[PDB]
This record gives sequence, C-alpha cells and structure tokens, in this order.
Amino acid sequence: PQVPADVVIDHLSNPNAKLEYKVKFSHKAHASLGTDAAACQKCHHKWDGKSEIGGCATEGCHADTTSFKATEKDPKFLMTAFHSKSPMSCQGCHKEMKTAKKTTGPTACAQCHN
Ligand code: HEC
Ligand code: HEC
Ligand code: HEC
Ligand code: HEC
Ligand SMILES: [Ca+2]
Repeated sequence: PQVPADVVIDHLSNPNAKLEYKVKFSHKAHASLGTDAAACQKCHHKWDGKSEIGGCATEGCHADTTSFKATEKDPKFLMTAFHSKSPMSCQGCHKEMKTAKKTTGPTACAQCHN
C-alpha cells in the first residue's frame, strides 16, 4: 500500500499543557526498516499484509486517549502503543535497537517530542 508523507502525530491532549506533545513522524526516514509488507508489520502489527492500512487508535486497538502516563502498560491506551518496552512502540524500538547501538531514532523524551 501507499507509504504516507511526513505527518505530525497529535491524538492526545494532555490537560497538563506543559506535557502535551505533537510529534513528527516520517515514514521515509524509517525506510532502513524495509519497504516490503513485513516492514510495515514491524509497526502495523495487526495488518493482514493486503488490506488498507489505518491508524493505531481505532476501536479494538489502542483507542483510549485518557491515560497520559509514559509508563502505561495497558495496551488499550494509545500511550502504551508509543511508549512501552515493546519493539513495536516508538520508545521501545529505538531503545531495543540501542542495546547493541544499532543506528536508530531518538531514545530521550525531549529529543523525540521536540
Ligand atoms: C520519556 C520517558 C517520555 C515521557 C515521560 C513521555 N514520552 Fe512521549 N510521545 C511520543 C508520541 C508519538 C506521542 C503522541 C502524541 C500525541 O498523539 O498527541 C507522545 C506523547 C506523550 C505524552 C502525551 C502528550 C499529549 O499530547 O497529551 C506524554 C505525557 C509523554 N509522551 C511522555 C513519542 C515519544 C518517543 C519517540 C521515540 C519517546 C522516546 C517518548 N515519547 C518518550 C517519552
Ligand atoms: C510499509 C511500507 C508501510 C506502509 C505501507 C504504511 N506504513 Fe505506517 N504508520 C505508522 C504510525 C505510527 C502511523 C500513525 C501515525 C498517526 O497516528 O498519525 C502510520 C500511519 C500509516 C498510514 C495512514 C493510516 C491512517 O489513515 O492514519 C498508512 C497508509 C501507512 N502508515 C502505511 C508507523 C509505521 C512504521 C513504524 C516505524 C512503519 C515501519 C510503517 N508505518 C510502515 C508502513
Ligand atoms: C499502529 C502503527 C500501532 C502501533 C504503533 C501499535 N499497535 Fe497494537 N496491539 C493491539 C492489541 C490487541 C495488542 C495486545 C497484544 C496482542 O494481542 O497482539 C497490541 C499490542 C501492541 C503493543 C505492545 C504493548 C505492550 O507493551 O504490551 C504495541 C507497542 C503496539 N501494539 C503498537 C491492537 C492493535 C490494532 C487492532 C487491530 C491495531 C490496528 C494496532 N494495534 C496498531 C498499532
Ligand atoms: C512512533 C510513531 C515513532 C516515532 C515518533 C519515531 N520512531 Fe523511529 N527509527 C527507527 C530507526 C531504525 C531509525 C533510524 C533510521 C535511519 O537513520 O536509518 C528511526 C529514526 C527515527 C527518527 C529520526 C528521523 C530522522 O530524520 O533522522 C525519529 C524522529 C523517529 N524515529 C521517531 C526505528 C523505529 C521502530 C522500529 C520498529 C519503531 C517502531 C519506530 N522507530 C517508531 C517511531
Ligand atoms: Ca498531543
């Protein structure tokens, strides 16, 4: 399927405004992960490899936007999908790849959020 242009991820609206973030994400920058269907499945992990690809926060997925904890572990929350220790999350993949210092994205909170 079509690989999107750069976006700003902004699904969450932390009532503590100092901890509200709008986070740039580039499919193109992530091309080193691959461009085949399996590459897409490294993140779109429930995708069947054939259908339309959609967002992470639909019904039955990571739809709950009411936890604002970076340490959230319940997968029903969107925070978990971007932060958990799993290699499918933003923070989790970058940090797992950093285990033997493979080239990867930002691991620090502020460097990723900007
Ligand atoms: C290091 C420990 C942290 C901490 C404390 C937080 N983050 Fe992140 N973050 C990332 C993405 C893609 C989002 C989604 C933004 C959105 O959809 O609006 C967030 C969001 C947050 C929040 C909520 C922000 C809000 O607008 O409500 C909070 C409180 C938060 N984070 C804390 C992405 C990343 C990273 C990318 C690799 C990394 C690293 C971090 N976050 C790290 C941290
Ligand atoms: C492999 C080549 C692909 C393809 C074909 C797509 N992706 Fe991704 N993608 C990722 C994240 C976190 C999002 C949501 C960002 C947000 O919440 O704004 C997306 C989004 C998409 C879309 C749009 C879906 C929608 O309607 O919102 C599409 C069409 C899409 N992707 C296709 C994250 C990743 C990855 C993590 C690094 C990787 C790898 C891929 N995507 C790979 C692919
Ligand atoms: C969009 C690209 C994403 C991203 C970044 C993540 N998901 Fe999912 N996810 C879903 C379910 C039911 C689970 C639980 C495990 C399972 O039953 O397979 C998960 C798991 C995750 C994790 C791990 C969370 C943890 O630390 O335990 C992560 C980091 C993650 N996902 C990220 C459900 C769905 C979907 C339903 C079809 C869709 C679509 C997505 N997730 C999309 C994404
Ligand atoms: C969840 C939506 C995210 C977000 C917000 C980011 N990442 Fe990744 N990332 C991965 C790798 C291997 C790289 C290095 C690519 C390379 O240089 O070859 C990156 C890079 C980034 C960046 C930096 C982009 C740039 O312009 O240099 C940023 C801002 C970033 N990421 C944010 C690997 C992964 C994953 C492996 C499965 C996962 C999941 C994510 N990244 C998820 C996210
Ligand atoms: Ca936000």
